[PDB]
Amino acid sequence: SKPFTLPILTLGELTNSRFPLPIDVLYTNPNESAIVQCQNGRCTLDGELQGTTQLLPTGICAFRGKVTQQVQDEHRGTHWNMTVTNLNGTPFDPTEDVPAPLGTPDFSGQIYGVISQRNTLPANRAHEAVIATYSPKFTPKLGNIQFSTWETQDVSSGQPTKFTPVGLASVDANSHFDQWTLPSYSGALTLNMNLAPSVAPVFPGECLLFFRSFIPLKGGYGNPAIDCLMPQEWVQHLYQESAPSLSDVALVRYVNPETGRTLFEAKLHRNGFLTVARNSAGPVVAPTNGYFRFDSWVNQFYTLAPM
Amino acid sequence: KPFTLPILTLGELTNSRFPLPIDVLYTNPNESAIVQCQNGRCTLDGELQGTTQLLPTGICAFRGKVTQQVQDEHRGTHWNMTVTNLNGTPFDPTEDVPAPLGTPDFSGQIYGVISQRNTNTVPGEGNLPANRAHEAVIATYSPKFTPKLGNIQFSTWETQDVSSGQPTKFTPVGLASVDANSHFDQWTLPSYSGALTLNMNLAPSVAPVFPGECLLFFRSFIPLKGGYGNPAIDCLMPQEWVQHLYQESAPSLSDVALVRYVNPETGRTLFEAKLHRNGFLTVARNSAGPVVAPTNGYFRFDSWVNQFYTLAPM
Ligand SMILES: C[C@@H]1O[C@@H](O[C@H]2[C@H](O[C@H]3[C@H](O)[C@@H](O)[C@@H](O)O[C@@H]3CO)O[C@H](CO)[C@H](O)[C@@H]2O)[C@@H](O)[C@H](O)[C@@H]1O
Repeated sequence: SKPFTLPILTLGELTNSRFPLPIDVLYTNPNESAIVQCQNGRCTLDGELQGTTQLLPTGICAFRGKVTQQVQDEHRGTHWNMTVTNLNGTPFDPTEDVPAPLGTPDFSGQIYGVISQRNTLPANRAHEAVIATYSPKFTPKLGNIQFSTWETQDVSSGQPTKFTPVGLASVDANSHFDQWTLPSYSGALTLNMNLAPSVAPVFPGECLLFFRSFIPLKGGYGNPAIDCLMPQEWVQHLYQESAPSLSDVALVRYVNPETGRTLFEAKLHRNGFLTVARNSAGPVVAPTNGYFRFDSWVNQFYTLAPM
Repeated sequence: KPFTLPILTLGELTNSRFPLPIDVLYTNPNESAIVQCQNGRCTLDGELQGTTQLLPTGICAFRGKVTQQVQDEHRGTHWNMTVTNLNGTPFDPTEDVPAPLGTPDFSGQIYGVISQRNTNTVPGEGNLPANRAHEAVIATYSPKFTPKLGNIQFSTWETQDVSSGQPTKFTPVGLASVDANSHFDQWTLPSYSGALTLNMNLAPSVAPVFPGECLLFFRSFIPLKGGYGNPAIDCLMPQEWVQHLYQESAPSLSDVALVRYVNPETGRTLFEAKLHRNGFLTVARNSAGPVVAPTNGYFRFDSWVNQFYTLAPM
């Protein structure tokens, strides 16, 4: 049986699997009221990608496709309908057993980025753009979405189009940012399908442990963050290794390699998420050289040393 | 410890010199420039070189602080920003690196977004900081591009809404232009400490040694803000190879690893290549252009070979 391993990467060598951001801090929030069911950064410990998760760091919250036409919308700006393909350019098959094209954003909000086009030497253009994932026009599972520009005219129809995500447009009330609210991938009155399962601690005194990144803002007030269950490099590692899971729960230790000492231990669950025994919210303050190391397979009854 | 490569198709790889997916494998035997890029540089036993670092988000990115608006003759509004290491710690110019890790390694007008999140918070706004972001261009050929000195200059279309003394991030997106006046040349290094200074601590140049061999690149097409063109960025190894080699640190048993590009469906070898100790590929090919290969293809380590080994022609 191929031994289970995690990569040896400090926090400063990890990136977020739900938005293209470095990992800033480890983070807990025991009093979280929302169901945690993100769809990017989802991978079982034996290497099965789930939800909308794919391997490319450049694919996370990215889109590829073609503008069909300018469209009208209640949102501020100029609006454009875009058909979307798979990120590799092949047509998206809405009957595939996935919630949405892989890489599709997995949260409610106004995602800010840049739309660029290279015509079929070719002419080019790029503009700032916003994709409102809560919008009735956000229907990636049907093969098309809508973005808005401040630019009023220079977006070409029928030309290859890329969305590069950068951050959020706003986190004010009207912008509906909620990292745990899933988009309706096929539109408002339709049920999402093929979702990666929700995650939660089962043991008393335990809470989820997140890899947190702070996400840029185009304007307004706020310090928004995106929490992922595992960094993108862990997704990539687990997929490569495909090591069989010998129980439902791996014990892992966060180690200081300089001193060799364990800072804390955590449960790494089969479906691909961490829990710790902690009763507070906020960052985990840990030396920069720290990283998780697999210790042993345990079970759901194992009692974690309190953080 | 046995040497290995990850098992990743082209469609599962990203560029180590700009945040782009890999589009095609590519050769250009008649290239006249010295190939000495500084990102995507890693020896086969896992030593990062040049300005190479591990984060896909760090490639051609900057972290720092805007000091002030400044004057420049070129069109737009110009701003000076000090730069730190990507992790926020101060950049130490005496470090044995060409420039802060992640610094762009080519001449051009790099287009992206500058964003700011103020240090000070506002009581009337729930003790939250103010934010702004705008499109920006960094001319890496400019005398004001001095990342090794700890500061660079960027231009914006926005004329006023960039704040002094506030934490600033540059997220790269593509190039502003590739017209003659924009000086795009992927093999021309920036002058990291400014005009007329010698770059130091560089990853070495790479080149084939055997007759009939040429470099093999992982090619990505880079977006443009405007104008005509189809610019590409060629890297020696994808970022995932850098990350893998770094992790594994398998000792190199010769100067050259023989690798085979394989079709896993048929099990057949599509072609073979030399993977050199310093971290680059050569093939036996006498043409320039894309390598047309099945989508399911990837490189597999075969064996360490010696100075006399001859590659089968592609
Ligand atoms: C706090 C300031 O944000 C920007 O001010 C611009 C302003 O931003 C608003 C957003 O558009 C809106 O979604 C919400 O977040 O309120 C923000 C203001 O609090 O937008 C107007 C246009 O309507 C102007 O563009 C303002 O410049 C930023 O530009 C400022 O530097 C401040 O950080």
